[PDB]
Amino acid sequence: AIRKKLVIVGDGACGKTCLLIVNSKDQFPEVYVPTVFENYVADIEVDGKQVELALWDTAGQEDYDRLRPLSYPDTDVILMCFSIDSPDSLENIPEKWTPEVKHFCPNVPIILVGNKKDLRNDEHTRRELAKMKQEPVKPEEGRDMANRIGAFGYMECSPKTKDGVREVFEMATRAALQA
Ligand SMILES: Nc1nc2c(ncn2[C@@H]2O[C@H](COP(=O)(O)OP(=O)(O)O)[C@@H](O)[C@H]2O)c(=O)[nH]1
Ligand SMILES: [Mg+2]
Repeated sequence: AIRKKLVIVGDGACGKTCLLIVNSKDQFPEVYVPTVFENYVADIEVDGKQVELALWDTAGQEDYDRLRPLSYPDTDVILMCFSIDSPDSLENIPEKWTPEVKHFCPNVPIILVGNKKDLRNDEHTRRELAKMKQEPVKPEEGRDMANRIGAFGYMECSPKTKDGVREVFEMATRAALQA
């Protein structure tokens, strides 16, 4: 079986840990974990061959900036996340996450992931953003950002509803196999 390492990065509260949990497990207890602290793998078949993906979670808050690069050695694919309910998290993609990953993971493919797709049409989300004259991220803004940062692709998903999640890991596997 082919062995590849995936790392997930992005602002806090954007759904990173949930994305890793929903694709790897059938049940998760009632506990909040900042990062997956157990060895989670994704077993994916692509083009008629079996790939095993080690999934490495990170903490996006600034207090962790100094220790986060311990997760980067020998990465084969990056999932770089923002949340569709947070325009601020999208702004941090070119400003923080892109230069950090390009430094520690040179030439490693990046999948830009717009998480929490279910909140784009959520009434409560729309009201909370609207009160500050904001709105959910539009798909065209994510495509534009993937062009700006040189990502391998842009995908949207919801760890909550599961929509789009399998496709994220399949494209990440395809990307990891190119090099
Ligand atoms: N509505 C919605 N909430 C989500 C989704 N994914 C995660 N969440 C919630 O967002 C919060 C943060 O998720 P988490 O995975 O801990 O984010 P992380 O800080 O990036 O690891 C939690 O309350 C999750 O239950 C989603 O697709 N839709
Ligand atoms: Mg987390």
